[PDB]
Amino acid sequence: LIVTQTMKGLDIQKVAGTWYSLAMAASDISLLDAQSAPLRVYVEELKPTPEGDLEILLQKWENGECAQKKIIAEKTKIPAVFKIDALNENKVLVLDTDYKKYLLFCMENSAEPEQSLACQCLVRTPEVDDEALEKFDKALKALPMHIRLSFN
Amino acid sequence: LIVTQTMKGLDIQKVAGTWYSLAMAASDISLLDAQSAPLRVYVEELKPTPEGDLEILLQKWENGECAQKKIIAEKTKIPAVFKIDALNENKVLVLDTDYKKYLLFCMENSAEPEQSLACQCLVRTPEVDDEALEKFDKALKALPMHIRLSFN
Repeated sequence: LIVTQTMKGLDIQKVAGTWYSLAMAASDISLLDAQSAPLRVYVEELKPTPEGDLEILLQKWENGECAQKKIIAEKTKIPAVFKIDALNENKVLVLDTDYKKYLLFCMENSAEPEQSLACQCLVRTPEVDDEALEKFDKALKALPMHIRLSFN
Repeated sequence: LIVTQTMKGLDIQKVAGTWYSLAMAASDISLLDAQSAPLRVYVEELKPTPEGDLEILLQKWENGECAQKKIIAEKTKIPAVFKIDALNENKVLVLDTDYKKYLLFCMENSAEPEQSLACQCLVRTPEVDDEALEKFDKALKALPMHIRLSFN
């Protein structure tokens, strides 16, 4: 992705709290295919640290259960771009947010071949307005998504 | 679906031959989730019978293999609507086709609760034009699809 597609002026402390994953899409079918795909994860809460890093509480399906995992995405020199500094590196990119209703972000796999990207549309509450979904749709018009999922 | 969303004047004998499944979508995530979902099937060939019924050659993933299955969709009193008269009933609905490039169709599960529908965009050859994909997109604007997949 380029620096111009990510968020300008993000204040990471205002995204703190609970979120729900409303929709997802990925550049490759295999990124989100079955319940066990590594990027099929549901965000539960974002917890910025006082140092500016981002702790991510996620739910993933593992063995017929709903497991919880905590990952830390560290700030980088690029605002809105966070790095999960694991054995397999991943970047978290914040595309846009209004802090009080929706947050759009993508997880990128650089270690992989071309551009394995999976993006999500997060909402603060399960309210019935589709502003978040329209913005997600519009933010993904520039990317090659081959699988798109929407939750109920 | 209603009688007005299906094809008028279909000549089933002109759809005979090989096709490739280019894209799929379904009203429920679970209809197409993993490789083993019952409606995640890839069309290989359509073979109309002299009596006006439609034999469908499909490929499905079963146990780490690519299995072939043959199902017969029988004509009904409604043109473009075929019934798979199995223990679990399914209807096949032809939405549109130009016979020489693309064919759009949906498989419906009436026995299920609300409206479990899965639709596909078929093409004659893997050529690089997106007319079929635009028509599929446009035909699905009226339905509530929660999962959409596109093949490479």
